[PDB]
Amino acid sequence: TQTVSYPQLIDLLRRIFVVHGTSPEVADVLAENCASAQRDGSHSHGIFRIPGYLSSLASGWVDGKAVPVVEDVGAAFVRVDACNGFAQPALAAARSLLIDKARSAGVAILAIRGSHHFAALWPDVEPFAEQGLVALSMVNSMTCVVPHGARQPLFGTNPIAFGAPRAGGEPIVFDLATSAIAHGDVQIAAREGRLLPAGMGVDRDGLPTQEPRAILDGGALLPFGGHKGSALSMMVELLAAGLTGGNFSFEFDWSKHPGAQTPWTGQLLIVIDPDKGAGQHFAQRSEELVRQLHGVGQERLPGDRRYLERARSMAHGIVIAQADLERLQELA
Amino acid sequence: DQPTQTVSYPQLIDLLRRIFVVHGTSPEVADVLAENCASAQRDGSHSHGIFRIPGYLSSLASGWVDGKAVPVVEDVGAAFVRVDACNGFAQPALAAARSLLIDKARSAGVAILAIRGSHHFAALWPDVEPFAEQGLVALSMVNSMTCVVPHGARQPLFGTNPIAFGAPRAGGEPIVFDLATSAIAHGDVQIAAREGRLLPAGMGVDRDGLPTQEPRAILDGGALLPFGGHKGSALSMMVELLAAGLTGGNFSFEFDWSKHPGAQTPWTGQLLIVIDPDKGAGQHFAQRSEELVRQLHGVGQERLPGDRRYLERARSMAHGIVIAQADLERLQELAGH
Repeated sequence: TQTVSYPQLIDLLRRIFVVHGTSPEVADVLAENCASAQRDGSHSHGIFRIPGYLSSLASGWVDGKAVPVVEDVGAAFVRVDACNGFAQPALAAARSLLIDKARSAGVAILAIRGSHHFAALWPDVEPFAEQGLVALSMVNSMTCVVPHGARQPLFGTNPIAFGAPRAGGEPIVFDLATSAIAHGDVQIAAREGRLLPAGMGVDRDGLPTQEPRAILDGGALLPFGGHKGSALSMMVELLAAGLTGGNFSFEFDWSKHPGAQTPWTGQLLIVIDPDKGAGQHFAQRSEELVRQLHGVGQERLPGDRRYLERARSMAHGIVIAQADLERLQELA
Repeated sequence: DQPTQTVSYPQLIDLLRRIFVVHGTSPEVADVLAENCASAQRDGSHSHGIFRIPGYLSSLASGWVDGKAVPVVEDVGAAFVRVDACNGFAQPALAAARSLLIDKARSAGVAILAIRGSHHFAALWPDVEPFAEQGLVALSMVNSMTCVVPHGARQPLFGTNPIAFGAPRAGGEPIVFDLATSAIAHGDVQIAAREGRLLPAGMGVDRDGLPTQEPRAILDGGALLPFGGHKGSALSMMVELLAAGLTGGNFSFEFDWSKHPGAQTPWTGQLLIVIDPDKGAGQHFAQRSEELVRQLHGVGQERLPGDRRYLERARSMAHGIVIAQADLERLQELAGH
């Protein structure tokens, strides 16, 4: 296993995206995102995703050269047509305007439509929290989750992410799928020949199963926390698709695009200046919550795992199997 | 068995209004709380219906909560409103800022209402429903008193911390959900303890951190578990940060009513986010949500979030609100009858 630096990995991935038809702008954005995921130990969202990115680009399913169109529609509202491109480039195109609105008006919404999101969600909220703002994001994906009480899948894994600043450390950030398990983890259990704990999914006949292969072979996933996670998943469909103008998780398919791996939906982001007109400092309040959490026994705070891995990567470099490095080099 | 009686929705509102006025609230506060409490009862939200009257009254009598507080509405940004509830209830504070909040939401596209120094002793869905009835999307969060053990922790810290959501649909009543981030709502634990029955397992623990189904064991030194596991705990933390951290109100563990015998209302805060889903849009949100409803029925989800309450609501308006004879007589006495 060879070791590559964070910036080295970025340049390598950027080359790959350029070679496969993305614009230089899109390549920069995706390379950094993917490399950041690897740096933080989010393997399921790191270099592991490259093949899926490229297979999706190959058919034109997702446009690696799309130019986001920003629409300033309100003192606290921004819409962006991702134009069948990735979501990250669209978010980047409107980020400055979004932050200006959030700081001026107190809160602002960014509604991205017609976008493909193939990464972790925490990278999208983290930057806002690093700048002292609170951010909430939702992205609906592709049909595979059975709504509570239903007999067939409808919702996507539909993740929700949240980021908030704290005076004494890195941002408090969490990113969770509303399904009981992430789709990527099901494939892993399948490859590793591992069974899943009860309640993660059902087979093609709608019967409970622990066999990841059964879930993948025409089966489906269940919502986390039963009716509660299901309600939250419905909210994600309504906010990331219904409000943005993008497709619901069931309003598109890959039947005409061999190799397509990305959902073609949308994304909602709500950015808030927690201290707008406040006689206190949110960051001090959150730091106190952290202190109290440690006090009752919670050793790890949401995000702690990634920050520790991040520190390791910046100090000793990112460790990657020579096999993967060579192929990435060949793709480059 | 306890013989029952029926009271119409308007009759119950009048009765509770009298109770609040007789016990020291301003007429504005009485109007707001009477309608809120009666609405919960009408919808079958038993944990937050008339069951809360005794607690409302003992909290008022102890001086813990100010029933005549006048909310101070603070216009702090084009899309941001804060309200100092002045140690009063949350609902009257929300009512005082409602018009301004809606104006900002429609004008700017989205707006936030940050209530601090408030007491919330009710269901959360009543707070988002009105916005959805008017074509807006609303999200709200409120924290309570400490009762939930964070994931991986040994002692309780978070409150029951519910999250509520309301959205309009072109062909029906608003889609609304109101879920506690605790495995079971704290209020339902109290109901179970009152009715002397056990709870389903896997929702709480006793003072020793051991599994229990006895509501009294949870209420007396015990604790509740976050729903769904680690994910529910993360959402509960978010509620503390949004309802208290951002508003200026106390976190669930930052208030003590030991000096106020009878105090039962959490003194914290509340966050509300109201959105015009169609701001600058080239489509209609209500049509999209109605399509989602159609698809949900198509895959087999017979009941949509909110349907349970709408069914009870219809039953209450048609046959009246069922109430234990003893409870009705108690309310009538409290009103002066």
